[PDB]
Amino acid sequence: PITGLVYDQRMMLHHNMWDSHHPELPQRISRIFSRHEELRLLSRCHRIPARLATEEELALCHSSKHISIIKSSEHMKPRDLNRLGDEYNSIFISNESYTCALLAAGSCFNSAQAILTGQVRNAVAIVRPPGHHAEKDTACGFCFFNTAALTARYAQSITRESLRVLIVDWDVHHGNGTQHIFEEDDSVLYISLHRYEDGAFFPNSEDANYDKVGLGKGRGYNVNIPWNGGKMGDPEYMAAFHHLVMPIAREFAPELVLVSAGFDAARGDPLGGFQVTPEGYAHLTHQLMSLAAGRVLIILEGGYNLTSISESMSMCTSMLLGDSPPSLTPLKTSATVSINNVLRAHAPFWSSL
Ligand SMILES: O=C(CCCCC[SeH])Nc1ccccc1
Ligand SMILES: [K+]
Ligand SMILES: [K+]
Ligand SMILES: [Zn+2]
Repeated sequence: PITGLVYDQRMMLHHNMWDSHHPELPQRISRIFSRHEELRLLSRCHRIPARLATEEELALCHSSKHISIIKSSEHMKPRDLNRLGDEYNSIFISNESYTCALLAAGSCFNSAQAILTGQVRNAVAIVRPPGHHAEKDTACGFCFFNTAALTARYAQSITRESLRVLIVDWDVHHGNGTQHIFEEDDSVLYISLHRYEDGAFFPNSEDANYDKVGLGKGRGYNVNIPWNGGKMGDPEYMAAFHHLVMPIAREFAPELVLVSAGFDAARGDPLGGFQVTPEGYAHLTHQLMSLAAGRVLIILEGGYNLTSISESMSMCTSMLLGDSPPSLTPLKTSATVSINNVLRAHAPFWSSL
């Protein structure tokens, strides 16, 4: 068994020139990488090369219009970069942004290809900027192209149209773009746990509520697990995996598992307010590894506490490498309510619930 790892310093070039302390920092990926070195996890992995996604690969999920406007920013003046960035919800743009978003998608394509052709069994991708908020026609929430959605489609392009792909999004924010891209799709199962607060939490839409189960052929194939009422942690996430995520994934029988692995639900995160521990992310990784013959790709998304996200993603890689999971309580009342609301809403589609 070989675990793959992809990381390219060039993805650090994406930067906010008006606010050097914006939390989507270049140092997010370099701090994670260094800790993988310090923990001797990088030497245990097979290094997968990064590459630029092609426009034809970007068109798998994104419209020509959206690609060409993000593309045009590569040659923009700072005034135009500021104006363009302000046109979106929570976006900053620099001249290198487009390039880095291409590298983040291509790095994951290469990783999914390594998994699917048997070169590695599983893989971890330390990439930025994130993508789960990116729609087919819009950039949003620090995301430009939806790296996880593109990798699902890329994976099917190099295998077959009907490849079954499970995207688990344990980023603290709802992946609105991933849900929308696959909302009418029964070949890609989307499962998102996320702080909701009746829509008061970013991305601030009721599309994230438990009653959004998909559309058309895709009904049943979108599972939203929204949290209400303050800090959640390991017990809430483990119970959601026990009653929901893992029963549904087993009935779905994914052939490939992609993890939209934001770490902004970890303690110390200012954009999450949760307390999921590094040991908890290790158990979520371990449980997902029981699916799809272990074919798991962990794609970095959010996560803004440099220490918490380096510790957390290190724990996940260690689980992929096969290390014994570490030792790891009553749920808050609203978490019980959230879980049973998802349970009742998806009972029609998943008989094992
Ligand atoms: O939280 C965000 C964006 C964070 C997205 C997580 C990307 Se994974 N933006 C905001 C907008 C208005 C007021 C307060 C915050
Ligand atoms: K999520
Ligand atoms: K779906
Ligand atoms: Zn997030």
